[PDB]
Amino acid sequence: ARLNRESVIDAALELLNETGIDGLTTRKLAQKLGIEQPTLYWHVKNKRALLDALAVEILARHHDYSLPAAGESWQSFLRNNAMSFRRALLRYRDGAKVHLGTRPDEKQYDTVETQLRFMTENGFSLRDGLYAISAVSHFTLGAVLEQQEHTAALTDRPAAPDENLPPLLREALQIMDSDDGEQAFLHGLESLIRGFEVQLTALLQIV
Amino acid sequence: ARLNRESVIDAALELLNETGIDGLTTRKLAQKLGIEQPTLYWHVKNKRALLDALAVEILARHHDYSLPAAGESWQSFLRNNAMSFRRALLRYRDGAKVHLGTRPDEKQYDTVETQLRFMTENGFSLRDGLYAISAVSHFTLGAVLEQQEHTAALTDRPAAPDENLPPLLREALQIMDSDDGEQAFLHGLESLIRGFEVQLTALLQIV
Ligand SMILES: CN(C)[C@@H]1C(O)=C(C(N)=O)C(=O)[C@@]2(O)C(O)=C3C(=O)c4c(ccc([N+](=O)[O-])c4O)C[C@H]3C[C@@H]12
Ligand SMILES: CN(C)[C@@H]1C(O)=C(C(N)=O)C(=O)[C@@]2(O)C(O)=C3C(=O)c4c(ccc([N+](=O)[O-])c4O)C[C@H]3C[C@@H]12
Ligand SMILES: [Cl-]
Ligand SMILES: [Cl-]
Ligand SMILES: [Cl-]
Ligand SMILES: [Cl-]
Ligand SMILES: [Mg+2]
Ligand SMILES: [Mg+2]
Repeated sequence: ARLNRESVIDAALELLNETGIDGLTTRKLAQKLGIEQPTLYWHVKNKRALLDALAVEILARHHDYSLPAAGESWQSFLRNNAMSFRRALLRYRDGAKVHLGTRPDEKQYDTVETQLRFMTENGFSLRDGLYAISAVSHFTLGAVLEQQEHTAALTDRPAAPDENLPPLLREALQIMDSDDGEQAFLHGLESLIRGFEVQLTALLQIV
Repeated sequence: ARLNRESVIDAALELLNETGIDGLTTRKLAQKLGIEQPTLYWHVKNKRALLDALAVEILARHHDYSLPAAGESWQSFLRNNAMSFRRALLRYRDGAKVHLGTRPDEKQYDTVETQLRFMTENGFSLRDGLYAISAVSHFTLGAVLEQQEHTAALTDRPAAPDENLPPLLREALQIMDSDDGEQAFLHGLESLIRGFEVQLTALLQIV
């Protein structure tokens, strides 16, 4: 196998789907690429470095609404950007967990700066613009993680009684398991955006 | 060491703080309790069972605003409950990650049902009541996870250039690292609540 950056990442992503984040080891990556371990080490030093790179690559490859379009409202941008962020996390097993704890990479500086400038140009303080951005990110990460892990632990865990469930909770579970969690995510997303709009609009008024 | 349920959990939580979720093994738990492994197995069958129990115990012990007070508004309850949920997750290393993927335990049925009944009594459909509840949970889990993991990976990861940072992003990072992430969480929480209020209020009106 070829051992440049692109090829290693490609093989690491494939491996992530097969084994998940817990079972993604340097050993298994060397076996996957048909090489001895000291050969891999030349290229990739440890698991952390691998994961940091994957976090950046997943967004680079699949997160395609990272910038506002010409004349787009801040409401719209946040919605579209949240939707894009969600898809990209979803495309790989444990994708959301690969993201967790990372900060913007050098490769992402210009992009993330532009998002901050863009909010402030629309009348947000840097601070409220940051909070808006952060709340969308967190809401989105949380939604995705609960479902990615729920579906993962579905193997080991018993399942669910269903018999001695109370009636609202029973119907609640049927509703969350209906779809991705997409509905609940899109509805919760709108609440979040409208609340930022009410905050911005009010200015110094008591609200 | 005594080996009942209470004692095992107590020792498992202590261990979780020392090693985190990744390094919490049955082997190390047997060494911690001064026992051989087949002795532990009698009591605790595997890691998953352990973790499921911890998830439930952390909330039982430290999540103290799980119910509305007499005559409390739905706005207030959601706020207080989110704040309580956050603290409880924060009390242990990887606490939020211990929660992830779990569903309400038998021990939590009555409590979670009451929360659903409570929203519907305030004019939510079961469905919008569920979504409100879920969005708060996800927002809260996401916020906590990003900071718990950020602080964890702070050991392995280089750090941050700081030199070639763009200016808004530079000041953004100084702002998020100012505190827990508490400020950003509490502000994002208010936006979320007000947005649910706008949705509920409007009824069948276009909004
Ligand atoms: C944070 N608040 C909103 C609630 C809560 O306080 C408790 C609790 N035990 O007190 C919880 O169990 C809670 O944190 C929690 O984890 C929940 C769930 O996991 C959950 C609920 C309802 C439905 C699903 N579901 O997936 O279908 C859930 O995963 C109830 C919510 C209620 C959540
Ligand atoms: C989801 N939207 C809102 C943004 C985004 O689309 C990108 C991106 N590269 O396109 C991201 O890098 C993003 O997902 C992301 O992970 C971010 C961060 O990790 C992040 C940001 C600003 C500040 C911090 N911080 O901790 O201080 C962050 O952790 C920018 C946001 C912008 C986030
Ligand atoms: Cl080749
Ligand atoms: Cl090569
Ligand atoms: Cl004893
Ligand atoms: Cl005993
Ligand atoms: Mg991020
Ligand atoms: Mg839960």
